Amino acid sequence: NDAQLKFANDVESRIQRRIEAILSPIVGNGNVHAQVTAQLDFANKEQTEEHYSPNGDASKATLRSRQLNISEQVPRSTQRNETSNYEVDRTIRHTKMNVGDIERLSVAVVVNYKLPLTADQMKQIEDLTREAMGFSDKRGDTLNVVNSPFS
Amino acid sequence: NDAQLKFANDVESRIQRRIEAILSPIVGNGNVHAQVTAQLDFANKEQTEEHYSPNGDASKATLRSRQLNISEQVPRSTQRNETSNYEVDRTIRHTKMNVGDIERLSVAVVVNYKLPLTADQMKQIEDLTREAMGFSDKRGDTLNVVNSPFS
Amino acid sequence: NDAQLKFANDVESRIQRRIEAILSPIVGNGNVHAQVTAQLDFANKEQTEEHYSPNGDASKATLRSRQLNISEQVPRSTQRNETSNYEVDRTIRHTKMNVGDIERLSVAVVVNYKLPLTADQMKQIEDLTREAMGFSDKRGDTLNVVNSPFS
Amino acid sequence: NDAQLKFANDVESRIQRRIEAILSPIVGNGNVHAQVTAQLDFANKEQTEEHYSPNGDASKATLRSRQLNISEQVPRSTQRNETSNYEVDRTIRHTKMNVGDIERLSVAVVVNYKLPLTADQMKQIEDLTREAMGFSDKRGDTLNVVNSPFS
Amino acid sequence: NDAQLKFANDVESRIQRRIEAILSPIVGNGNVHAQVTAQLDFANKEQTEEHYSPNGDASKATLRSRQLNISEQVPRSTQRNETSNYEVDRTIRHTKMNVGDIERLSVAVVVNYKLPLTADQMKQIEDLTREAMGFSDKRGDTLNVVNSPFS
Repeated sequence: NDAQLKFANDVESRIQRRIEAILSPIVGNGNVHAQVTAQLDFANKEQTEEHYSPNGDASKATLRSRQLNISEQVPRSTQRNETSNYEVDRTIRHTKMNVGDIERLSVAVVVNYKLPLTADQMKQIEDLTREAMGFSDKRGDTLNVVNSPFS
Repeated sequence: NDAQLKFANDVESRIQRRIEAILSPIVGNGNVHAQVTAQLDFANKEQTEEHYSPNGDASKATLRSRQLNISEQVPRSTQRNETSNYEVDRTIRHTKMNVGDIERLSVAVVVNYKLPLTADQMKQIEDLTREAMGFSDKRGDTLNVVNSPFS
Repeated sequence: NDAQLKFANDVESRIQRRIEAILSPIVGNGNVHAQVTAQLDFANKEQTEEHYSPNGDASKATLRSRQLNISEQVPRSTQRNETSNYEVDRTIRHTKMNVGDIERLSVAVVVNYKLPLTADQMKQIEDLTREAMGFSDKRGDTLNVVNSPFS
Repeated sequence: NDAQLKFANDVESRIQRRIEAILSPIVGNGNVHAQVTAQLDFANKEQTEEHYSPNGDASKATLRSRQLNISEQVPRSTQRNETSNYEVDRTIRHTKMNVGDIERLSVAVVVNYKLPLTADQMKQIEDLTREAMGFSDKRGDTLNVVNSPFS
Repeated sequence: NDAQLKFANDVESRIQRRIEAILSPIVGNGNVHAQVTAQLDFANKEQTEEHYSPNGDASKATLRSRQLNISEQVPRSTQRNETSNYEVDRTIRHTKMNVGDIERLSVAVVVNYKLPLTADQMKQIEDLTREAMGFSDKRGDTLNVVNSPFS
């Protein structure tokens, strides 16, 4: 039950090593630190969709029987019985979702001075980090990069 | 049953080490302390949703039979029997939620003086810490950072 | 059956060590004492919700059959039988709540003099302690901090 | 359960080696770095489509029986019973999807200076990298190439 | 489960060796590099079509019985019962698709200078590579050839 903590530390070490080894070429070998807080999903979570295609349209129905009596007298006392049996296009996914996905990432990046870095270089550094995390606004990952003199 | 206390201490040690090793570059090697109080959920908690898609709309129903008699005399003594059988798109999630999530985080950060730190630096330090915890206003995590001379 | 007393003493020792090691940087190494009285819930307490989604709205019902006869003569002696069978979205949580939660916390904090401490420093010390306990007005935790010369 | 992390590191090492060994001819042996963040799908995920071809059109139906009584008196009290049985063209795919696909790729490319590289060379380098990843806007792969002097 | 990565590397090595050993005669023994990113389909995927030929046309039906009563009185109170039984031409394919097809190819080709190569030679080199991959716009294979001085 501490294996989960070891595992999340492994994931954060991977992404942290990645950001450091991708941004070390630009800023310097030791002028950058990153600590990534990965919240991981450890819920066992199956799922079983079962979709059917709507066969409401008679031009894409698929009958198997059709017993269609049409009486008609003429006091136009008509009639129209109409049985049917259809066949249905049925998809059945049976997912057994993963134990250990990343629900969300949080990355904090500090980059040393040189003199404050230029704004364009800051934008492109943010973009590199955004690609190195695997940033996904779907998961709501949040990245914060700052430049401030070290000590 | 003390394994839970050891486990929560492990989680708080991880997040505390994280905040210290992310903010140590800026403020100094020992000019920051953080103690994180993690309340963890240890309830066994399964769950079994079972959703069905509304097949009220005849254009997305999926019949399997339809026995549709329509008598009509003319004293317009009509009639319209209409049996049906449908087929339904049925999802079945079976979650077995995790034992040891973080229900909420509480972080207290103290940062040493230098002379009181500037307000902009304080904002950016708060943001770094907010990313290092994995701050989520969903869980109602609460962070409090203060700057005050040590002893 | 004394394991419960050992356990509650463990929890109070953790939170007390936490408050002491978070406020020791500010006030001094030995100018603060805290004794935390944790009332813990040791009741075995399961739970089994079982929610259903209201399928009163015909636009989100999910039929499985519908046998809908509509006779009508004209003395407008009408009729409308209307059977139905529905399918229902059914969630089933099966919680087995924890044995050893904290029902409530009570923290008493004494901080030594220096000359009485300033009021702003007192507010921020109260806030640090409030975060270090894991204060939750939901549990009705109560914190009382006082400054008064030691002996 | 760490085999997944080893596996994803393997995939990223393959694609990173590929980009480096395809762009090393142009920019130089060590004037390029690439770190590829591959998010992999590890869900067990079966699937069973079952399509039927619409036999609504009588010119492409395939009867097996047809009991077609047509009474007619002349007060033109006609009648037309018409049973049927059809046969249906039924496809049955049974996929057992892969464990370890790439849901998405993220590539960050840094290329050293020479003097900033020309824009046309930058476009063609981006295109080479786009082919070396196996870029697919279907998966939403994201590539970011930048040129900036190393250190 | 790493056998898939070894296998895809094998396929890419085959196609890369092929492009190199087909274009080496023209451009030179070492004036060309190619790295081919093959995305392979590893899904188990069966399939079972079952087609029937439409026997709607009476001139290509194939009866097995036909019980065809035709009463007729003359008040022309006619009648025409007409049973039938047909026989149907039924094809049954049972595919068990391959594990390891190439869903898509991506080829990046770099060719050294000599002075930039002529445009006609570039077109014919692109065509040779297009044949050496086994280019198929059905799979959406993508090829990108560029000429740029090496280093």
